Amino acid sequence: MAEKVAVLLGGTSAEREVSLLSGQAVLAGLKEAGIDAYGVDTKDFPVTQLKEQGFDKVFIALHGRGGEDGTLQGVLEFLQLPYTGSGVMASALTMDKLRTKLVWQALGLPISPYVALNRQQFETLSPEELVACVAKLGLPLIVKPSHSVGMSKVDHASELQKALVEAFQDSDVLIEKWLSGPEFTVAILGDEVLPSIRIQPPGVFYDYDAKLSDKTQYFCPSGLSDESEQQLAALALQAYHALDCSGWGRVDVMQDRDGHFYLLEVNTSPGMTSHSLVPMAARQYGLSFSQLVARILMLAD
Amino acid sequence: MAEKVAVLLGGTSAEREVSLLSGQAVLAGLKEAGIDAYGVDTKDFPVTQLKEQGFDKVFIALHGRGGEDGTLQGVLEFLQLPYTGSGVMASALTMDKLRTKLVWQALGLPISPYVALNRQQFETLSPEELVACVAKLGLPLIVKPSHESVGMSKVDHASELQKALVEAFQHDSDVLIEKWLSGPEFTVAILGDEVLPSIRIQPPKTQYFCPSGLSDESEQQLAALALQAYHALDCSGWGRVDVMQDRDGHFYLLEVNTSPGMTSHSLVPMAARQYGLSFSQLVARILMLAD
Ligand SMILES: Nc1ncnc2c1ncn2[C@@H]1O[C@H](COP(=O)(O)OP(=O)(O)O)[C@@H](O)[C@H]1O
Ligand code: NA
Ligand code: NA
Ligand code: NA
Repeated sequence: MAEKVAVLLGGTSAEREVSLLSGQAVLAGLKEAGIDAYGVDTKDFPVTQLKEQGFDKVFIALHGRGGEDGTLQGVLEFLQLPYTGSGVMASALTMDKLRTKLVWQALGLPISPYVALNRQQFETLSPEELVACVAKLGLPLIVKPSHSVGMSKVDHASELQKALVEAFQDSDVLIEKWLSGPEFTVAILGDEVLPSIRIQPPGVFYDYDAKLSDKTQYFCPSGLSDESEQQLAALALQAYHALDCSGWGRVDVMQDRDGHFYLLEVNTSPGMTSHSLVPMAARQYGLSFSQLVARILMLAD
Repeated sequence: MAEKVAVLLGGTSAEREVSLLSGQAVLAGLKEAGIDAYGVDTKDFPVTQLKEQGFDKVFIALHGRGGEDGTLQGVLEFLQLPYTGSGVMASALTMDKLRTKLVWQALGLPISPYVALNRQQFETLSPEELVACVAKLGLPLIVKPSHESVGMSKVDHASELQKALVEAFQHDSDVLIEKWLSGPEFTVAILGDEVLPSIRIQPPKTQYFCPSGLSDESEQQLAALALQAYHALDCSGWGRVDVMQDRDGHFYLLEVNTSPGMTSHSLVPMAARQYGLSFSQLVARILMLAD
């Protein structure tokens, strides 16, 4: 009657090497807690066989494509295996920055002003009236695809059309007001919000590249005043529930010059390396790594 | 030589019986179009083995849980088989009536006034204060679980609210209370980028009218609106958008279905037929949109 637990790790995404390390750390925390867990490198073993192999429960320590995007969660729902983190809808929805924003926006949650663009709209429109479309956003701006890659900063209009030809490779592209920073991240564990962490990237984007730079620095405590922390904590929780997330995740948020926070995204299978954000926040919150993973596992049912 | 096509059908959802008819029909339409197609009852055959059995492409003719909700789509994405209809996100999002609405409201698309209630608000709030939360919506009201008849009611008087709320909350932790609309209902089939002719649905024994009776201007408006609604949720391949009118003729989006009925007497076949297509052409077009 004790559960056999698959720790899914590695995979075939560009984040494979981080995921190897996450799943390795998860596996050893689970074993420390006395969980009957086993490493499963999904690159070499088909996720569709987990049930055949005797597993009762899955801890997902994969990242990126096929790990945090709904596809693996559908496999697990098909097999009727319980698993960690968010379900099919939320896992997928969180990869789509346009629909994430629209949900948050319809709930009145704060996001930076923006304009989205289809293809049959990119094509239609004159470069010149593309800048009228965005003028109301002021300057500077960020231009990015809706699903990093093709991401770009813009300082005045002449520069815009270039960034827009990059981007459409991707029927949806986003054009938003540039925010000053700093950037913060808020880990969530079940219903509990963990201490926020301020992120300084080695200069401009905290993109995929700055998640293999040994430069990026995290601060926890973040340095926010007590009141700013409570507002950020309540906001992150709202943003997470807004998208139907469960188990655990990480909400990323950006301050602007006005001092207010703006929601960027929710990550539904965060890094779990000893150097990673959720473990960092969890330690500051008073949990050991091992307790953290035992608790994530308990939040799967 | 030719690609082999699995028509997934039947399954174990409540809709199994309808799906067997959908699939029987899809299979005959695909063979008639020249496609090398095979019926596959997913009750007996695990979808996870479609590739090892030699299938190249999948026509999805399953309905309900496990067919149109993203889980099947996830398996197929993992196997990297091309398949008909919407991807994971869209298939799953369209089962969440709350978030579907939120996405449509943020784009300025028309939906009926409503309020959302979570289980915490319930439990915390008294019957009288619940009545007050929904007073602005008037009467009558439709009460339903946010997730996809099960647990749905019509509330005609404030004193019936609590009970409707009780039932709904036994199916979900998210519940919607919506303003009743006086109708009629329409359904708009989408095929790739083409909007097919709308159908009018007259509740009672239900009557289906195609053409719908709308004027050319109204039909054109509805076609544009349906196509916006469908793109708003990231649908592709094909689908059906359900719309309703108020007494003034304004249109309101209800939902999008990402694996419609394909029986000889289903709505999408009826609209295709009015558009000039045989059922065989319809299904071949749908498959061709899968790559
Ligand atoms: N509107 C914005 N203003 C300023 N910086 C932004 C904005 N949007 C994104 N960024 C920066 O770009 C980074 C990555 O973008 P994000 O939308 O969070 O998704 P992705 O995971 O695709 O990189 C953030 O970590 C942040 O540094
Ligand atoms: Na995700
Ligand atoms: Na669906
Ligand atoms: Na009017």
